[PDB]
Amino acid sequence: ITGTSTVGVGRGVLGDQKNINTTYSTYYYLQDNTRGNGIFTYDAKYRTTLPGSLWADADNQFFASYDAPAVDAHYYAGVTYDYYKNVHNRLSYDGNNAAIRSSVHYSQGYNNAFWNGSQMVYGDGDGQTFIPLSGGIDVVAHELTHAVTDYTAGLIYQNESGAINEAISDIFGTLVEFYANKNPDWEIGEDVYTPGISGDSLRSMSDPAKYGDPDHYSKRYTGTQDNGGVHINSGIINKAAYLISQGGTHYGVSVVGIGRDKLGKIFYRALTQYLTPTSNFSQLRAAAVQSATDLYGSTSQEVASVKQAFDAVGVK
Ligand SMILES: CCCNC(=O)[C@H](CC(C)C)NP(=O)(O)CNC(=O)OCc1ccccc1
Ligand SMILES: [Ca+2]
Ligand SMILES: [Ca+2]
Ligand SMILES: [Ca+2]
Ligand SMILES: [Ca+2]
Ligand SMILES: [Zn+2]
Repeated sequence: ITGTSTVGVGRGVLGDQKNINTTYSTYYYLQDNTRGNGIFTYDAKYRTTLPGSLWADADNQFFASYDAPAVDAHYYAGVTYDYYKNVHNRLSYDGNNAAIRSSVHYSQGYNNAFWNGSQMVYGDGDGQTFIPLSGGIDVVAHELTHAVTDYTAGLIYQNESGAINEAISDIFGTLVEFYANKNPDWEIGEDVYTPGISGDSLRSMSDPAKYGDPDHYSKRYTGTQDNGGVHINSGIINKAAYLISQGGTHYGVSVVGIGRDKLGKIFYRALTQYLTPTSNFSQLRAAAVQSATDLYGSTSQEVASVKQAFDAVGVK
């Protein structure tokens, strides 16, 4: 909507205070004009009609329990925008500053979040498996990254291409979490998953097997559940990415770590210049090797490490 840019204050899902960019016109709306063509956050009001209504607030203070998922969806979308712009010179998910839209309070007891082809959508969780999912910066960045993938490589959401799609979202979700630098880790969704259980997470990139996800191609799932295991087989690629960044010896294969920034550069280039909708794991390896070659040279440690990592997870 048309109005003047304002700065509200509120509390997120985890109880932390933050400032948020709003727009004033009679009400204060969750509309951040400071980034691209705007970040807009909507109330789905426990229903499934999308987007719902642009979030309106009378006083620009967002401290009510009902406000918390909106505060975080809005704020973490901003952080994710900043990551892509500042680190990769990418303007929003389409590269042309597309408006970024999110809806919170989607459905009832909804233990998931998704990109619906046009916007991000966050459940509140049932209070047992999840609390409101926008409370996780890695989750928000995971969702926005699906939009980036859809506008670039276009990885089909099933089987190997779908597992790559998932891993790309986990990788950049994690890199955004490190970018913000608040309790960063290589786990996925730990801030909003299972409030009654400390120390766990939805997935682990450092050790996918801790939750039964494969960490080697020989352990890949080939059934039909979960679109051919897109949230399962992502572990194989997540592990490779973790090794590229952090190093380690995995099934006897040693990988020299090159750090998060170079991991991000290599995978961003692969995603935007080499991957296609039908890319499989072997083709991702080739794309990553070529990307590292472009960036660092054929004889570089970076190229050698990419090869080591894919060797370690059994992807040739
Ligand atoms: C919890 C179940 C698995 N979900 C996830 O791993 C993450 C959320 C995590 C990061 C907390 N959600 P996601 O992967 O975006 C869910 N994906 C999903 O719903 O895709 C299916 C789909 C939805 C709309 C349009 C096309 C296709
Ligand atoms: Ca208020
Ligand atoms: Ca964390
Ligand atoms: Ca995390
Ligand atoms: Ca937990
Ligand atoms: Zn996903």
